Amino acid sequence: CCRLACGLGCHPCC
Repeated sequence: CCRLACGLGCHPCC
């Protein structure tokens, strides 16, 4: 999971 990069096709965010 990604925190800030979660918006780059990486969800859900942690």
